[PDB]
Amino acid sequence: HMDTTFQAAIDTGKINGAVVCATDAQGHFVYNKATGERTLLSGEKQPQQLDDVLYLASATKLITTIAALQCVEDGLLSLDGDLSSIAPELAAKYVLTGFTDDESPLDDPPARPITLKMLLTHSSGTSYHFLDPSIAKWRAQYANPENEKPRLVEEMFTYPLSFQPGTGWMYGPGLDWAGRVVERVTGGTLMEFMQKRIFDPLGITDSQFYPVTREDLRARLVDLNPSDPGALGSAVIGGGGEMNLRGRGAFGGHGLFLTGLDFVKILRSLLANDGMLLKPAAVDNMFQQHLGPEAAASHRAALASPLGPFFRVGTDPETKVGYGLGGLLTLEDVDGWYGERTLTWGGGLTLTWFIDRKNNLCGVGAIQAVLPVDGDLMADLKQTFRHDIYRKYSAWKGQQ
Ligand SMILES: C[C@H]1C=C2C=C[C@H](C)[C@H](CC[C@@H](O)C[C@@H](O)CC(=O)O)[C@H]2[C@@H](O)C1
Repeated sequence: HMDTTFQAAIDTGKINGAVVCATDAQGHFVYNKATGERTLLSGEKQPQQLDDVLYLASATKLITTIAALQCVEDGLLSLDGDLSSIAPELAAKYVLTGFTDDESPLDDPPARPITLKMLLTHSSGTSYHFLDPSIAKWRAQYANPENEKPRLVEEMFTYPLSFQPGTGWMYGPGLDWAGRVVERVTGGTLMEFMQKRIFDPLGITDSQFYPVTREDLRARLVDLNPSDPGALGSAVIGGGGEMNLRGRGAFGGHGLFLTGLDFVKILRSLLANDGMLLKPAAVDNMFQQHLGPEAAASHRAALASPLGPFFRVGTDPETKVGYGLGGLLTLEDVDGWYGERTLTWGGGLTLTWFIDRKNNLCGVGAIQAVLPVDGDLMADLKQTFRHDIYRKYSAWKGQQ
């Protein structure tokens, strides 16, 4: 269970603490717990607190997903519309299909336009070079000889597509592109849009994209410490290969900092479907399979690949899953755990979240790890959270 499992990891020195926040739609069952300690830049230790500012890493993707769907409500975008005009950098990408045996690249022009739905579901073709061996080999020719200049989204993610748009699945910068599209069609920064449309309606004021400049937030950053004087989020990412340090502007793929308490407000608004962020029908559409037949087969292949455990977010290999607007989507019940159409993703190696509408539960679990981060231990700690919270929910339901 969380209490003894987290304490054992603290005792071995592999984590400093954790923040866990879960709730049902109405706030009847609520579980909030901060465990352990944080270290300040001065070396002073403090108990972990529920309003400590956390690095969301790819938990950002859910929030960016919401922002893009709000633009859809506004009429500024559509899920299936052609993005070539707003994002010509995407339209100009070609599809890399393989290499000759003399290692010459083979590519083809894109067969169709890239759409917002493709960006939100990682079926556009844009792939992380560190997850896609083919794109990683292409990247190691057109080498940045480390021009160290800070780069916008469009200047960071310059690789060709990994497959014809709509026909595959690979995790990538789809939401960094979607965030840029939001900035272009609204005429403001992503932080401005999110603050007005997501944070203000929920009474959230303690959030920033990297770099965190606000003095009050920096005083509460878990990741501002002697192991991380740059507050880069190294502990969450598992090691510093920092995109954060080399970036310029907001990165909707991974950039946000937020408290656990504020993150669960976003989850619960979706779970309750209370109209604070999106109209109910728009939310319902998030919880559907949005991969086509070829993309779905590509998705299942990645889930069976050596990176599958990361892409499965703790779900069992026998459970059928798809990808919704915002994360992985389960397609069948697991009795005692996630109901069908549970949406789930995470950040780094240390953070995971879920929204289970059928069983009426949502929650985020964010381990605060010690460098160097033990990846196998993080998976176990995340699994303990994902199952222990349901055991706590059952006990509470039994006591009513
Ligand atoms: C749900 C999780 C799934 C993932 C899929 C593949 C990876 C393991 C992700 C972690 C990436 C991160 O560790 C790598 C970063 O160093 C990226 C970089 O800075 O180079 C992970 C995270 O995005 C969250």
